[PDB]
Amino acid sequence: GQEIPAGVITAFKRGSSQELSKYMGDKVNLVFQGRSTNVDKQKATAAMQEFFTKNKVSGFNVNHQGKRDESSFVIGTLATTNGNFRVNCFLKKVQNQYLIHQIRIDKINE
Repeated sequence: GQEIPAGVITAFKRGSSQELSKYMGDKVNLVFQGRSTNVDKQKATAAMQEFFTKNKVSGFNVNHQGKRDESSFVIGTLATTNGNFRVNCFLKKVQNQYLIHQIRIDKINE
């Protein structure tokens, strides 16, 4: 739906940085193992492309989705060749669409 576009979920299922880029805000706070780097859309897309190449994705399960006013989130588990990662995406309404402004990715147990 509007708050969590199906395409965001499909992008993660496919390990597609190019699909994901469609839903990114002008700046995205990427958090890998707790280190935050707030970068522009192009650099965020490149960082996700590297992440998806290093850790080849076989699937993505959505665990939770939600909304609070003009903010939304989706939390899921990404299965990869190097194990599972929890993905936490935070979106906010910009004009008439919800765009990703933070992606936190943490390596988790199987």
